[PDB]
Amino acid sequence: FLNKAFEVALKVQIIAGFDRGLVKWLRVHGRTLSTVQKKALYFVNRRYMQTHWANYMLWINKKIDALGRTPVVGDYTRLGAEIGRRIDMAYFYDFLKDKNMIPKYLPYMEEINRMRPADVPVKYM
Amino acid sequence: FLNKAFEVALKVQIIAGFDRGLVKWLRVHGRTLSTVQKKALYFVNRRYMQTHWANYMLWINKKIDALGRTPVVGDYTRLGAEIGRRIDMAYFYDFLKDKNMIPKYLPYMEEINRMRPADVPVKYM
Repeated sequence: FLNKAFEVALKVQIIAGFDRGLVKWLRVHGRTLSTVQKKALYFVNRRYMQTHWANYMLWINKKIDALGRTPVVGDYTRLGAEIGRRIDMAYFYDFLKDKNMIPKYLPYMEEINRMRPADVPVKYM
Repeated sequence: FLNKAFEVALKVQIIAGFDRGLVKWLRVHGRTLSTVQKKALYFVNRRYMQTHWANYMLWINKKIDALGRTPVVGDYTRLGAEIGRRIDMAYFYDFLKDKNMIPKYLPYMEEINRMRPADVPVKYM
């Protein structure tokens, strides 16, 4: 169960960070990509944080524990931003383009894309 | 644009071969996976063929011409069988498995999974 202002800061940072990378990769790989192909690669960012939240959570915690002081939302932004910067997604984007298995844009991918990133639903462990 | 007699024979064989690679992958990467994941993955087989069918069409227009005579459907069944074995989907299944990006099971995907092989929609180019 986790406190909203922490959870949200984690989110806003991580997916924003995954999207800068896609914005950098697309400047040079996107010449041939339809809009719904470019928007399928933004869904992949959002879903990536979903399938990896619990793994990121063990690491957030042991660090938040290591602060000695109470956590303020400020250090949830910093850890969140440090995952956004530290993950290699172009690898993923390359395998999907290279095997032309960039997913087919289904209605529910746009359900996840129309949402404001602080709201993308995750689960736990 | 290909008499459906032949196109049906390529599909049944392509997808069949792709599935014998997946049941044999599942036979060592299973208990660990929910049912919907084993079925997102069957969609991946179908979809891969819909997204690489132009590359099958170039290779089959070529080795059909080389026949020296009119094809009948059995020439199809053999080249469809073949396109179905000289792939190793295992690496594709494993990057979705390690990078925990097996696709989320969505509506459209079980409509394609419901369809007899012989009817999986491929558009001609």
